[PDB]
Amino acid sequence: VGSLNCIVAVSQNMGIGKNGDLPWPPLRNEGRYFQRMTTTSSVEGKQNLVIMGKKTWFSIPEKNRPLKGRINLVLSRELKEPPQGAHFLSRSLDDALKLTEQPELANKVDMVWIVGGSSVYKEAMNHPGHLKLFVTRIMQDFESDTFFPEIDLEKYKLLPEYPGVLSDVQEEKGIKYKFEVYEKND
Ligand SMILES: NC(=O)C1=CN([C@@H]2O[C@H](COP(=O)(O)OP(=O)(O)OC[C@H]3O[C@@H](n4cnc5c(N)ncnc54)[C@H](OP(=O)(O)O)[C@@H]3O)[C@@H](O)[C@H]2O)C=CC1
Ligand SMILES: COc1ccc(OC)c(CN(C)c2cnc3nc(N)nc(N)c3c2)c1
Repeated sequence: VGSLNCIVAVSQNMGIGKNGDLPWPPLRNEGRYFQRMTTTSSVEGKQNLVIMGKKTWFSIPEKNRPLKGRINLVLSRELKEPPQGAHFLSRSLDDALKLTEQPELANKVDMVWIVGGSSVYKEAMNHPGHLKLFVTRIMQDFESDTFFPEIDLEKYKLLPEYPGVLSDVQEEKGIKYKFEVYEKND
């Protein structure tokens, strides 16, 4: 089991969602990026595991469920078994990393990506150890009902560049966004 990473797209108001949907109109290349990063494994015969809260799971269009080519795990304390389409269910983030360490998954998983929600990100981010945050800054304000937790710059360092991550401002549907990579080790 390799790397623990968080991936999120956030608006200037730090918004991540609205009535279980993204706060901005769909961005085709931001989405290809999201798919590219979470799907690519840096080891042969290995696949990445994607961890998400129950609401995040339900917010993905059903035809896109489960996320293909990745092991999908849902986080819930109320669910008795994994939702239709999902592979695993854990009652906590710690319980989910533990399972990574079971001979079950131990030989099959490379990277572990946290893809949502606020609740899940906030605990990953407080988790001790090595962690990277792949943040897409959507350079405008969007009405939102769910937000990304504040990033502690005394703990997270913005990287100057990262292989396979564009460093300049992109634009889609008249919306400007840029990709950022933050790293921590505590
Ligand atoms: N812009 C982006 O990058 C992303 C945007 N989104 C959007 O954000 C919203 C989804 O948001 P969010 O509300 O934060 O909800 P979650 O996706 O994180 O779901 C909340 C539920 O998930 C389970 N859960 C969540 N965290 C934990 C934990 N740490 N341990 C155990 N169970 C946990 C619980 O289920 P229980 O009650 O069942 O125990 C909890 O009620 C939608 O708006 C979605 O579209 C989502 C992901 C990324
Ligand atoms: C799998 O295709 C989709 C299609 C529509 C979706 O929102 C409805 C989703 C939801 N959803 C999981 C999603 C979409 N874009 C994202 N971008 C970044 N940078 N980080 C994320 N964590 C993220 C997550 C996934």
